[PDB]
Amino acid sequence: TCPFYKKIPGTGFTVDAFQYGVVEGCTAYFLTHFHSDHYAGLSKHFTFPVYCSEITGNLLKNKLHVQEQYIHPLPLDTECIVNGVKVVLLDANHCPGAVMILFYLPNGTVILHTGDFRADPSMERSLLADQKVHMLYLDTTYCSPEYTFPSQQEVIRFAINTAFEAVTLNPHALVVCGTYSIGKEKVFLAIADVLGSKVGMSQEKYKTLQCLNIPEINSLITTDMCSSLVHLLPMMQINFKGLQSHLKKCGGKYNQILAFRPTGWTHSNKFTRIADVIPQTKGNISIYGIPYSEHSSYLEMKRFVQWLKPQKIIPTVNVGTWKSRSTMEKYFREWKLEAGY
Ligand code: NI
Repeated sequence: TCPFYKKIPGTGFTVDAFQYGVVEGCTAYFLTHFHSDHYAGLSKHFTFPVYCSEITGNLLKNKLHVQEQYIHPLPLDTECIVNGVKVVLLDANHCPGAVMILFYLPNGTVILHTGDFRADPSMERSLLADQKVHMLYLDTTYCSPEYTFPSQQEVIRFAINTAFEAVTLNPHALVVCGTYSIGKEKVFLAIADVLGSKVGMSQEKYKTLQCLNIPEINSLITTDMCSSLVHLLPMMQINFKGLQSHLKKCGGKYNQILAFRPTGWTHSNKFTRIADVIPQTKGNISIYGIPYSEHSSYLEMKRFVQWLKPQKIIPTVNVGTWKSRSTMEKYFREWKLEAGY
């Protein structure tokens, strides 16, 4: 049974609700982005209308085989009528194709569902500037002040400088980057660009990247591993055993690996600066964990909500424990008393 925080009141709509069977009353199923916890349940046998971005709809058709007649892609930043209700899709600053959804209810209530997002001051000049929001369905993944991490630009500067130094010292070093979902493509694209290389990968991952409308992608990626000195591997293989095994496969072309694991937050964030980050090393293998986040830090989240001034907040993450729920409710009240709404 579908939980209440996935239902939009006064509509026939649900958000990220595909694992509950046929939801009673639902006339349109929205999908905010192509991450498995959100699309869980979708397959080629799905026969209800799915509303989403163009990029999400490319992935639904090619990766999950959803039939075309049930995929309804909407352009961003554009007022659209769905089953009698005005909606707008906004860029969520998450992974490729990820959206927030503005719903203009027939009774005058306005609802924002963030999906998964990384709040940014640029959102204060989107179509959100133009009217009041009564209810906010909020990605609360990092809703606690211990969750700090650097800008995406600082993290990419660290990765590029680390990779270019290592490979210039040793032209026989291979760079490997972990992945297990879409998102975070800047990590491996920025490193391959500084090295003058395409990124090499499996046929399955190439297929996925080909759905993402990235400009000039054919110039940046390949399935020919031998021609590439940046390789992508499943995140589960980013360990000393998995990397040793991969180096064996490269036919004595390389004699060193430098590997990156883009994580979200880790408690090494509470002490160490990005500048001071060091790898784990065994022999000719070194592994860097880099804090590249596609979710809001605590401070970014607080700024967004204090700007928007919603009348009611419904969290969509960390909702399963009483302790998490009570923590989140306390911070919402602080924010509201501090700003005066
Ligand atoms: Ni996500």
